Amino acid sequence: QTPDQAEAFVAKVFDVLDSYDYTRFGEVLSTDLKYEGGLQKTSGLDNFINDIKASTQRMPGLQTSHSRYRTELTAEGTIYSEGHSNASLESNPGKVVTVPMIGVFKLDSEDGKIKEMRIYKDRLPFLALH
Amino acid sequence: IQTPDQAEAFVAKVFDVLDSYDYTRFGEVLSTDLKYEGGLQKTSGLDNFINDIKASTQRMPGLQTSHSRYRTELTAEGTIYSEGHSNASLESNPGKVVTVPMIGVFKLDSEDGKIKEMRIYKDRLPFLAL
Repeated sequence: QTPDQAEAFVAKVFDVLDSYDYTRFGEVLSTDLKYEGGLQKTSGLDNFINDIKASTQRMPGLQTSHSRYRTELTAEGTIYSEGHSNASLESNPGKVVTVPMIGVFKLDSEDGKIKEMRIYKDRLPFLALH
Repeated sequence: IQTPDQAEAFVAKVFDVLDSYDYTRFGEVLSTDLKYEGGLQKTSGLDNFINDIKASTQRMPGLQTSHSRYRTELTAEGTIYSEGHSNASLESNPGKVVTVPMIGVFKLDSEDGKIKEMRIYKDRLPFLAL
């Protein structure tokens, strides 16, 4: 239950997400994950997984990375991790779109996985890839 | 000035002044050295912030904006994390509102209790419908 422990966890979480190893999502994400990314909402890990699978077809050769810069853990056990979201196409690497982003995470009592994940970034700039 | 409901109440007042575009009254709740960050927009000092919103009113004349809070949290460090919704509408076509989730990260000044750091995360893509 420390702010540095939280950032460390967030890093690992994005490492699995950015790797697109869909089988390892269950590891760090709850089965009933309430995800919210702008006007995208998903209940359950299964629907979340299919929504990212959808995104890999929409932009094939999509490469994404996240970098933390400021994390904070609250009394309620809510992680607020400000960072940066990066995206690029295998076709044209070294054209990278980068936007500030914040993750709001709430953990599950028993397993220590993420039951609530809300990601706020401006998605407009990533249009330079489509 | 240190309970979660007191914070939300302050955030509400702040957005009330911003959404009113009474640029003279910004100094009231915003520090003179405000570091603002909204996606790819950054501004240092309240003066540059004010000119950046003035700029936006010319870019979209008849723009009407409102914000609604839904979940605020105050941390040990005195950082306000206020999750809410950002609404925009055109005088041209009233009754037609675009709404997106948004989060404010506010850090207050020790002495006056004004905002020295304001970082706003929302997806700007949906506002293209205007």
